[PDB]
Amino acid sequence: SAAKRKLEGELQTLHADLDELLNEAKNSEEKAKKAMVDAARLADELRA
Amino acid sequence: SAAKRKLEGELQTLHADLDELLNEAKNSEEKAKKAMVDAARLADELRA
Repeated sequence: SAAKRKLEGELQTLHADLDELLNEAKNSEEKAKKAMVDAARLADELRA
Repeated sequence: SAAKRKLEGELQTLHADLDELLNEAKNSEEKAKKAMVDAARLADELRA
């Protein structure tokens, strides 16, 4: 009954840190897709 | 005791899963570091 209090308290925090670190991971992911579409268009101009 | 082994089991996964997802952003952001630096190989050539 003691360790369940110490564990369930920590899991409720670490599940909240899942929410913010997943949000940055998507936000880190969309920078890569913004980079390549910038890389592709500048590749088009160098042909142009 | 049955309530502990459920709770510590879930704590085993998500603490590893947050370690899993944080690897994925590093895998993602290093692709952005790959996708950016080769554009500079294209960018300097056009600027020349």
